[PDB]
Amino acid sequence: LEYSELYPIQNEYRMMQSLDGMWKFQFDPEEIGKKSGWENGLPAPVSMPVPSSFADFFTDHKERDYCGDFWYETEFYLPAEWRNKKIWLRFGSITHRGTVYCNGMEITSHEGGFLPVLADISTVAKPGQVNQVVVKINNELNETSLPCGATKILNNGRKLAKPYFDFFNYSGLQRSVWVIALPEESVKDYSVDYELCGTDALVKYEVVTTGEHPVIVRLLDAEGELVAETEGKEGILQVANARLWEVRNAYLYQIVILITDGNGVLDEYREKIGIRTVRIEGTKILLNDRPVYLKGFGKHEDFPILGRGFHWGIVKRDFECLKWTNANCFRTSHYPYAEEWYQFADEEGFLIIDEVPAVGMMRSTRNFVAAGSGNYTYFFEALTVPELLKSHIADTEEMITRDKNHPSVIAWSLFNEPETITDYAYEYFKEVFAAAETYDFQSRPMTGAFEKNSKPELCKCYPLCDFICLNRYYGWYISGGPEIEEAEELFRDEMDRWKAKELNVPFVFTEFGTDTMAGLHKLPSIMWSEEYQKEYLEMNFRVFDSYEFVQGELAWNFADFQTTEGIMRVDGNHKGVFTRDRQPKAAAVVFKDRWE
Amino acid sequence: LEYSELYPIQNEYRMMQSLDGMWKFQFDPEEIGKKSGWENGLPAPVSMPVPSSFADFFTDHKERDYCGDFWYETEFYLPAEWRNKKIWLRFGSITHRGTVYCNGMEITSHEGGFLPVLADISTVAKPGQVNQVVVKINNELNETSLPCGATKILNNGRKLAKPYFDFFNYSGLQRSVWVIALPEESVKDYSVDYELCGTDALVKYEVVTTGEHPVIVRLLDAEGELVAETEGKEGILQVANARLWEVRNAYLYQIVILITDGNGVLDEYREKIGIRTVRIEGTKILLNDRPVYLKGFGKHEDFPILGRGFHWGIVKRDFECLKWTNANCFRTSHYPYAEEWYQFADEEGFLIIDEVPAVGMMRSTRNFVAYFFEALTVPELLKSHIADTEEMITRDKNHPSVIAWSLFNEPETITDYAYEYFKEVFAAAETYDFQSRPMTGAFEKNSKPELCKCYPLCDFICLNRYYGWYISGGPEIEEAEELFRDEMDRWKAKELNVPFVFTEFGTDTMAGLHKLPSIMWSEEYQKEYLEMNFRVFDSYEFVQGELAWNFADFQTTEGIMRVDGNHKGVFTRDRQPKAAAVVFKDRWE
Ligand SMILES: O=C(O)[C@H]1CNC[C@@H](O)[C@@H]1O
Ligand SMILES: O=C(O)[C@H]1CNC[C@@H](O)[C@@H]1O
Repeated sequence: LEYSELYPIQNEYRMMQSLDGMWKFQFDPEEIGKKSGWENGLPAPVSMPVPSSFADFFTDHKERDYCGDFWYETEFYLPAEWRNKKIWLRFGSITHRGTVYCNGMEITSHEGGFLPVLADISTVAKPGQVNQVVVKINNELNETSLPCGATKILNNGRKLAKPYFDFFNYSGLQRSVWVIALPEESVKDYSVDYELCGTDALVKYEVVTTGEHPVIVRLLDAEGELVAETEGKEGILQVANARLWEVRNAYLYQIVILITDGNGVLDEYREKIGIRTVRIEGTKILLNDRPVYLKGFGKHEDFPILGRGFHWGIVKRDFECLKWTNANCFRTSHYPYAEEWYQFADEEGFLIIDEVPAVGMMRSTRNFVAAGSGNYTYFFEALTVPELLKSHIADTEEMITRDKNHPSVIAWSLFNEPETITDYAYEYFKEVFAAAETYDFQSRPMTGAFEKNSKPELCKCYPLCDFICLNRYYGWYISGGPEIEEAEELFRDEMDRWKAKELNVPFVFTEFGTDTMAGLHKLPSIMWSEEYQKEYLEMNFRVFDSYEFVQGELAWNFADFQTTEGIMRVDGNHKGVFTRDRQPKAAAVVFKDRWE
Repeated sequence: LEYSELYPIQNEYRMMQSLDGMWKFQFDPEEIGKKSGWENGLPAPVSMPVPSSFADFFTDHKERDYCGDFWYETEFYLPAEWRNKKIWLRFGSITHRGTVYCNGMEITSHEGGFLPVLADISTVAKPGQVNQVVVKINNELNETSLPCGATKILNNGRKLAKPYFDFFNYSGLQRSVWVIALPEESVKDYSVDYELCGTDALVKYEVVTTGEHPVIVRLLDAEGELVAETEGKEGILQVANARLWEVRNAYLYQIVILITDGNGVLDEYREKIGIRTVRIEGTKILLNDRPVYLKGFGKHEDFPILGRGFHWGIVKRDFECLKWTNANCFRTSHYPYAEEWYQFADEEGFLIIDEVPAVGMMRSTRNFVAYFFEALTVPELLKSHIADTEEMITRDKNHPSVIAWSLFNEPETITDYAYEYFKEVFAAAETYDFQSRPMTGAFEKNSKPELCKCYPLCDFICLNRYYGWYISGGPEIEEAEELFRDEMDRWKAKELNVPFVFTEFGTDTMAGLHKLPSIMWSEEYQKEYLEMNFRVFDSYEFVQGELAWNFADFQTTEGIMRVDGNHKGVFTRDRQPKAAAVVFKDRWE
């Protein structure tokens, strides 16, 4: 990467100033902004909170559902004392793609809506003056970038996003924005990897800087005491009597990376890390050499009004709920979350399966969204797939570079419900997995979540995985309700087929659930009732517990969340175990009791 | 005040750095923190978001309902360049009262949970180093500070807040926290007042600085062009062809206040202001010399999970909803809101009645929960009330949106004791408001026209009435209407020649509860109740505003009369319209 993914810090060498607040915002349905000079200021803006998704503020459909180009603008005073620094705009994300301007000048563009965008404004920044940032953003969906979908043009020319995925197309500036100042020679990246040696541990590391001066690396314990120190851009820190980062029992050291010229220090980067190992051994997931059974949820970045907008309050409530259920794990379904989620998981000892936004790659869904009105003959995969692969690999590189040093991150999920039953899909995913392994200094477990279409007899992609994640809805989409006994039979039949393959890898259920409307009670239960959610879960548990190789269960979903409206979604997806405002349905206690 | 209320800005002379984020937090049930060195760091903290109310994060009752002392801590790196600036911690608020420590040193304490707390850390700050802030906060309720209530001790020593007010006792660090740097000689306060002269306007001003150097004041238009400039700490800016700030049609100038040393500038303060006048003339409320009828709501700072935690997203959605209803006004029931609400109202052309947290001043409700103004604690309560009033007015006076001060909500007013008490509050408010804009308060039904001693203090009279809810509801709604008209006929007979505004009326309404014929609590009854109230309002010429209770469902103390908070919202807590929202939209159009 031609920029650093490192989270920004404030110290003697590095400065940061938040640009969060009310920005100026303007929709550009006619796509006239750039030729009209909007990069120098929006002509008729409204106010827009940052961070937030824009959609749910408005009271009219066309603004909520807006699809196309739209622009953000703000101004900030740059301290004069930042003069002799490399000055960057850092967006937590720009959803889905955008071009950043500063003081009227084009700085950078980015594709991918869920990872940081770094824009080097050093050459146009005006220290000791007010500066301007303008961002052109686009939220259309296509088949050459993630997540996948289509864009429909309505009779009036109005665009409408048509996802191939089951979540609302929230977009905008959904995460915090900073302007930061770095030393001219700085720490750009580092990687740690761990080895356990009895009571001791080794922290292997690499550091990438933007210069040639010597590097010193120190490790401090949770009290700030020096426990190890070495020199060089590559090395090993030896930690006596190491306090390991444990599941639901975190311990964090602080790594301190210094660039020196002998006379003094040029840069200092510090970050909390946790000494822990993760590996797959047969059907076991080993954390610090001991098996762990994953218990938790797929989540979303989703909350009323804010949409995917980041807020520490959502983090705090969600973790309190997670702990109350006795969970130990979540998957970042279906995109990398704001960095703060991982920082907090590190502190709380939660395990994370970190997922790239490779969702929407199922052919039947694509075809369905094309058949709506209307198309049944024209598709061009041969042309788009190579471009999609490039985008997928780029997002993977960005995710892993951003997240690798979190002790919480124990696995990469490289897809959710793609086509996997052709040799072509194998060749596609082989490249993604190869890239992931190359970018991950730890070479930690890699996986993806498979839809039921990936039958054990047909799937060509599970051998790429270190463990296999299954999304299954036996008792919801398949043989629901009065047919639930048949659902259980079908589920056991499938798992018997997996069993007979004797793959000797762990299986984790990454999704299972039922839409459940809080307050819908029925005796006997019906699909959509709270009681049916409980019974469905009990049936699933009986199945899970029948197979030795099943080593985790992440329910879909932690909480009800927003989707595109339609005949199958009653104000979003109601498969939450909690409501959207984070309160438990009856099924939450079922998990609490089982996971205790 | 021995600190500035001015909103922090970043320029050549002034710096600011946000301390928002995850803070360290610890409950102190045994009240031993200050005995045990907690001001130097909390011994066993958990993480707590700031800004937010703490209560709704937790999954256990005792943490949610915690009442007593509790502590916050964070660390921040102070840029070396801030050396020899006056360095302050600025808390948007500390709810309800607290003591601020920095680097282990006690800095200041504050009583009052809804206005800024400024702590001068100049003498203990360590530029170019990590610094520490620790805050001891207390959220108990008493009868000597606002808002009023009691604190109960359960047989195991556990405290429980017992409000005399109908909102949940949210507390903590509910607004953003900044550390800021100011010049040694700085602009501490300023005030503007307006006069309309045909197509022109005068902006009268006063500036208070911390030194003796000359001051220059400039006024820029919305494009940044200079339209007026004058010298002196007191003066008049003459604006040719002034673009007035109008209801639902704002225009904002920027005032620029410079302290000069002859060849250089020592400080610069800038803020957006709007040229507008407000006055009460007979039974009319005049905005820029034209009558305006107030249409809108009482609100709260209240949202799921965050509690009273400030977020611009809540502001944006709420204003979009307000505009969709064709409202023009809200009251900051029952405490000053985060400053950002007023900044936004200024931009959107909304009118605000700014209310100090003088709620819970009732003897009935006090006596039940636990002669209010006859209690020996009263002299102390008065001091607290006046202090909060001074702070509110000093903070908010320069917002064009703020057109009135509400100095109480539902106190006792029917004795001479109450009159003497409020006379002092109103006199103080008048001294603090450079504009002398209208002062009022919201009266409960117990303040009968024959008995109330306090309405004469008010420039206009605000009534909270629940004829058709607490009085003769449901099958008795026709009786309710008669009783309402009887009361209003009694007010009319006084011939006071002042405007009346209804600052509350509403019905608890469960979203989705439908009934034909309607019942109390149904969406249909909310509509019928409102229609009845409108008929009454429209029968009296002197009624010049209606602010419904409430904009949105909001959190209260648990109890047999509150079904997950107060459901008198016209919108749900997540800001979606009940059937009644359309009724307001159509009427207010
Ligand atoms: O249909 C569902 O509820 C789920 C199916 N698997 C993918 C999820 O994104 C989706 O939400
Ligand atoms: O009872 C009610 O609904 C209201 C009565 N007047 C005061 C409000 O705070 C309260 O919420």
